[PDB]
Amino acid sequence: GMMKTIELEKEEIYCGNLLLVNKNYPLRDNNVKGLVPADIRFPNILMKRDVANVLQLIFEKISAGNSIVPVSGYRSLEEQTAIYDGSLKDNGEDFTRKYVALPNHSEHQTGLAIDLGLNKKDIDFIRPDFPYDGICDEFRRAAPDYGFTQRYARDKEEITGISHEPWHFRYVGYPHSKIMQENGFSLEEYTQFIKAYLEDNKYLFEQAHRAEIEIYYVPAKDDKTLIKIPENCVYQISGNNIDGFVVTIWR
Ligand SMILES: C[C@H](N)P(=O)(O)C[C@H](C)C(=O)O
Ligand SMILES: [Zn+2]
Repeated sequence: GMMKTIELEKEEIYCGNLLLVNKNYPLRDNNVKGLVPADIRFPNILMKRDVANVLQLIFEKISAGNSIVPVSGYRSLEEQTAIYDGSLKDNGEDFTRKYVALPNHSEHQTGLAIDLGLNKKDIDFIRPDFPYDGICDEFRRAAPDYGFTQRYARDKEEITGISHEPWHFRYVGYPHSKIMQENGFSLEEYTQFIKAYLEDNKYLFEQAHRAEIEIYYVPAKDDKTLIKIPENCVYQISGNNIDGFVVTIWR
Protein backbone atom coordinates (compact mmCIF):
# COMPACT_ATOMS: atom_id res chain seq x y z
CA GLY A 1 0.00 0.00 0.00
CA MET A 2 0.84 3.69 0.19
CA MET A 3 3.94 4.37 2.27
CA LYS A 4 4.25 7.69 4.09
CA THR A 5 7.35 9.62 5.08
CA ILE A 6 8.00 10.88 8.60
CA GLU A 7 10.55 13.67 8.93
CA LEU A 8 12.13 14.09 12.37
CA GLU A 9 14.42 16.75 13.83
CA LYS A 10 17.44 15.43 15.72
CA GLU A 11 16.12 16.77 19.03
CA GLU A 12 13.21 14.31 18.80
CA ILE A 13 15.63 11.56 19.86
CA TYR A 14 15.13 12.99 23.35
CA CYS A 15 11.37 12.28 23.42
CA GLY A 16 9.34 9.06 23.67
CA ASN A 17 8.46 5.87 25.56
CA LEU A 18 11.87 4.28 25.02
CA LEU A 19 14.21 6.96 26.36
CA LEU A 20 17.22 5.51 28.12
CA VAL A 21 17.76 7.87 31.07
CA ASN A 22 20.66 7.03 33.37
CA LYS A 23 23.98 8.40 34.66
CA ASN A 24 25.39 8.34 31.12
CA TYR A 25 22.37 9.78 29.36
CA PRO A 26 20.53 12.70 30.94
CA LEU A 27 17.00 13.94 30.31
CA ARG A 28 17.31 16.75 27.77
CA ASP A 29 13.68 17.71 27.30
CA ASN A 30 11.95 18.56 30.58
CA ASN A 31 8.73 19.53 28.82
CA VAL A 32 6.68 16.48 29.81
CA LYS A 33 3.00 17.05 29.21
CA GLY A 34 -0.19 15.03 29.41
CA LEU A 35 0.47 14.45 33.11
CA VAL A 36 -2.59 13.38 35.07
CA PRO A 37 -3.19 11.98 38.55
CA ALA A 38 -2.63 8.22 38.49
CA ASP A 39 -5.62 7.55 40.73
CA ILE A 40 -8.46 9.50 42.41
CA ARG A 41 -7.15 8.12 45.71
CA PHE A 42 -3.71 9.68 45.12
CA PRO A 43 -4.22 13.09 43.47
CA ASN A 44 -0.64 14.24 44.01
CA ILE A 45 0.98 11.33 42.21
CA LEU A 46 1.06 12.21 38.52
CA MET A 47 1.94 10.05 35.51
CA LYS A 48 1.69 10.41 31.77
CA ARG A 49 -1.98 9.85 30.88
CA ASP A 50 -1.54 6.68 28.82
CA VAL A 51 0.74 5.24 31.51
CA ALA A 52 -1.82 5.97 34.27
CA ASN A 53 -4.38 4.16 32.14
CA VAL A 54 -2.15 1.10 31.79
CA LEU A 55 -1.49 1.03 35.53
CA GLN A 56 -5.25 0.93 36.14
CA LEU A 57 -5.57 -1.98 33.70
CA ILE A 58 -2.94 -3.98 35.60
CA PHE A 59 -4.53 -3.22 38.99
CA GLU A 60 -7.86 -4.37 37.51
CA LYS A 61 -6.34 -7.54 36.09
CA ILE A 62 -4.76 -8.68 39.36
CA SER A 63 -7.58 -7.40 41.61
CA ALA A 64 -5.17 -5.25 43.62
CA GLY A 65 -7.96 -3.32 45.32
CA ASN A 66 -6.20 -1.04 47.79
CA SER A 67 -3.35 -3.43 48.56
CA ILE A 68 -0.89 -1.60 46.29
CA VAL A 69 -0.31 2.12 46.57
CA PRO A 70 1.57 4.49 44.29
CA VAL A 71 4.38 6.05 46.31
CA SER A 72 6.07 8.27 43.74
CA GLY A 73 5.32 9.02 40.09
CA TYR A 74 6.31 12.12 38.17
CA ARG A 75 8.95 14.19 39.96
CA SER A 76 10.09 17.63 38.90
CA LEU A 77 13.73 18.68 38.87
CA GLU A 78 13.37 20.51 42.19
CA GLU A 79 11.82 17.41 43.78
CA GLN A 80 14.57 15.12 42.54
CA THR A 81 17.21 17.59 43.74
CA ALA A 82 15.61 17.77 47.20
CA ILE A 83 15.46 13.98 47.44
CA TYR A 84 19.11 13.61 46.40
CA ASP A 85 20.39 16.33 48.74
CA GLY A 86 18.19 15.12 51.58
CA SER A 87 19.54 11.62 51.16
CA LEU A 88 23.11 12.93 51.23
CA LYS A 89 22.33 14.31 54.68
CA ASP A 90 20.23 11.44 56.05
CA ASN A 91 21.78 8.41 54.41
CA GLY A 92 25.24 9.44 53.23
CA GLU A 93 26.99 9.62 49.89
CA ASP A 94 27.42 5.90 49.14
CA PHE A 95 23.77 5.05 49.77
CA THR A 96 22.57 8.07 47.83
CA ARG A 97 24.69 7.28 44.78
CA LYS A 98 23.24 3.75 44.74
CA TYR A 99 19.58 4.53 45.44
CA VAL A 100 18.87 8.02 44.11
CA ALA A 101 19.37 9.12 40.51
CA LEU A 102 21.21 12.38 39.88
CA PRO A 103 18.91 15.30 39.11
CA ASN A 104 18.14 15.22 35.36
CA HIS A 105 19.08 11.53 35.27
CA SER A 106 15.92 10.17 36.93
CA GLU A 107 13.19 8.30 35.05
CA HIS A 108 10.77 9.87 37.46
CA GLN A 109 11.26 13.16 35.60
CA THR A 110 9.72 11.58 32.46
CA GLY A 111 6.30 10.59 33.83
CA LEU A 112 7.03 6.98 32.78
CA ALA A 113 8.23 5.64 36.14
CA ILE A 114 6.39 4.71 39.28
CA ASP A 115 7.42 3.47 42.71
CA LEU A 116 4.87 1.08 44.21
CA GLY A 117 4.45 -0.23 47.74
CA LEU A 118 2.43 -2.53 49.94
CA ASN A 119 -0.48 -0.65 51.49
CA LYS A 120 0.58 -0.18 55.09
CA LYS A 121 0.16 2.92 57.25
CA ASP A 122 3.92 3.57 57.38
CA ILE A 123 5.79 3.36 54.07
CA ASP A 124 9.43 4.28 53.45
CA PHE A 125 9.38 6.88 50.69
CA ILE A 126 12.90 6.15 49.41
CA ARG A 127 12.71 2.35 49.66
CA PRO A 128 9.07 1.18 49.83
CA ASP A 129 8.11 -2.45 50.50
CA PHE A 130 7.21 -4.32 47.30
CA PRO A 131 8.04 -7.98 47.96
CA TYR A 132 8.46 -10.89 45.57
CA ASP A 133 5.37 -12.52 47.07
CA GLY A 134 1.61 -12.08 47.01
CA ILE A 135 -0.17 -9.26 45.23
CA CYS A 136 3.01 -7.25 44.60
CA ASP A 137 4.53 -10.17 42.75
CA GLU A 138 1.30 -10.66 40.81
CA PHE A 139 1.77 -7.09 39.64
CA ARG A 140 5.42 -7.69 38.83
CA ARG A 141 4.64 -10.81 36.79
CA ALA A 142 1.74 -9.16 34.90
CA ALA A 143 3.55 -5.88 34.20
CA PRO A 144 5.48 -6.88 31.04
CA ASP A 145 2.24 -7.96 29.35
CA TYR A 146 1.07 -4.33 29.64
CA GLY A 147 4.17 -2.27 28.92
CA PHE A 148 5.95 -2.09 32.29
CA THR A 149 9.32 -3.50 33.38
CA GLN A 150 11.01 -3.70 36.78
CA ARG A 151 13.81 -1.27 36.11
CA TYR A 152 16.63 -2.11 38.52
CA ALA A 153 17.45 -5.77 39.00
CA ARG A 154 20.13 -7.13 41.32
CA ASP A 155 21.93 -8.89 38.45
CA LYS A 156 22.19 -5.68 36.40
CA GLU A 157 23.57 -3.25 39.01
CA GLU A 158 26.87 -2.80 37.21
CA ILE A 159 25.18 -1.67 34.01
CA THR A 160 22.21 0.29 35.41
CA GLY A 161 24.44 2.00 37.98
CA ILE A 162 21.61 1.68 40.54
CA SER A 163 21.18 -0.93 43.27
CA HIS A 164 18.44 -3.57 43.19
CA GLU A 165 15.04 -1.86 43.67
CA PRO A 166 12.03 -4.16 44.08
CA TRP A 167 9.62 -1.19 43.86
CA HIS A 168 10.53 0.88 40.78
CA PHE A 169 8.72 0.20 37.50
CA ARG A 170 9.28 1.83 34.12
CA TYR A 171 6.79 2.05 31.27
CA VAL A 172 8.38 1.30 27.88
CA GLY A 173 5.23 0.12 26.13
CA TYR A 174 4.16 -3.22 24.69
CA PRO A 175 5.71 -5.30 23.18
CA HIS A 176 9.09 -3.88 24.25
CA SER A 177 8.45 -4.81 27.88
CA LYS A 178 7.65 -8.39 26.86
CA ILE A 179 10.73 -8.72 24.65
CA MET A 180 12.81 -7.46 27.59
CA GLN A 181 11.17 -10.00 29.89
CA GLU A 182 11.74 -12.87 27.44
CA ASN A 183 15.44 -12.01 27.11
CA GLY A 184 16.09 -10.95 30.71
CA PHE A 185 17.10 -7.47 29.52
CA SER A 186 17.60 -4.28 31.44
CA LEU A 187 16.59 -1.19 29.46
CA GLU A 188 20.32 -0.58 28.80
CA GLU A 189 20.59 -4.00 27.18
CA TYR A 190 17.41 -3.54 25.14
CA THR A 191 18.62 -0.16 23.87
CA GLN A 192 21.75 -1.83 22.46
CA PHE A 193 19.93 -5.00 21.33
CA ILE A 194 17.44 -3.26 19.06
CA LYS A 195 20.19 -1.42 17.14
CA ALA A 196 20.96 -4.80 15.53
CA TYR A 197 17.60 -4.60 13.73
CA LEU A 198 17.51 -1.92 11.03
CA GLU A 199 14.68 -1.28 8.56
CA ASP A 200 16.01 -3.91 6.18
CA ASN A 201 16.21 -6.50 8.95
CA LYS A 202 13.32 -5.69 11.28
CA TYR A 203 12.66 -7.50 14.55
CA LEU A 204 9.49 -9.61 14.44
CA PHE A 205 7.26 -9.92 17.51
CA GLU A 206 4.40 -12.38 17.20
CA GLN A 207 2.09 -14.38 19.42
CA ALA A 208 -1.10 -16.37 18.78
CA HIS A 209 -4.20 -14.61 17.50
CA ARG A 210 -3.26 -10.97 17.58
CA ALA A 211 -1.40 -9.20 14.76
CA GLU A 212 2.35 -9.28 14.18
CA ILE A 213 4.46 -6.37 15.37
CA GLU A 214 7.71 -5.28 13.74
CA ILE A 215 10.35 -3.17 15.48
CA TYR A 216 13.45 -1.50 14.06
CA TYR A 217 16.09 1.10 14.81
CA VAL A 218 16.82 4.19 12.71
CA PRO A 219 19.98 6.18 13.44
CA ALA A 220 19.49 9.95 13.73
CA LYS A 221 21.06 12.15 11.10
CA ASP A 222 22.65 15.45 12.15
CA ASP A 223 19.60 17.33 10.84
CA LYS A 224 16.43 15.66 9.55
CA THR A 225 15.92 11.91 9.80
CA LEU A 226 13.59 10.31 7.27
CA ILE A 227 11.46 7.31 8.21
CA LYS A 228 8.88 5.58 6.03
CA ILE A 229 5.70 4.02 7.42
CA PRO A 230 2.78 2.20 5.84
CA GLU A 231 -0.44 4.23 5.79
CA ASN A 232 -1.82 0.74 6.38
CA CYS A 233 -0.65 0.47 9.99
CA VAL A 234 -0.86 1.70 13.55
CA TYR A 235 2.66 2.79 14.49
CA GLN A 236 4.77 4.36 17.21
CA ILE A 237 8.11 6.15 17.12
CA SER A 238 10.34 6.93 20.08
CA GLY A 239 13.77 8.40 20.53
CA ASN A 240 16.22 6.31 22.55
CA ASN A 241 17.69 9.41 24.26
CA ILE A 242 21.09 8.79 22.70
CA ASP A 243 21.48 8.46 18.96
CA GLY A 244 18.31 7.48 17.12
CA PHE A 245 14.78 6.21 16.92
CA VAL A 246 12.88 3.00 17.55
CA VAL A 247 9.91 2.37 15.26
CA THR A 248 7.08 0.00 16.19
CA ILE A 249 4.70 -1.11 13.43
CA TRP A 250 1.49 -3.02 14.11
CA ARG A 251 0.65 -5.21 11.12
C1 LIG B 1 14.46 7.48 45.13
C2 LIG B 1 13.87 6.08 45.03
N1 LIG B 1 14.77 5.23 45.70
P1 LIG B 1 13.88 5.75 43.24
O1 LIG B 1 13.04 6.84 42.53
O2 LIG B 1 13.15 4.39 42.96
C3 LIG B 1 15.57 5.83 42.59
C4 LIG B 1 15.65 6.12 41.12
C5 LIG B 1 16.98 5.60 40.60
C6 LIG B 1 15.48 7.61 40.88
O3 LIG B 1 15.92 8.40 41.70
O4 LIG B 1 14.94 7.94 39.84
ZN1 LIG C 1 11.60 5.14 41.62
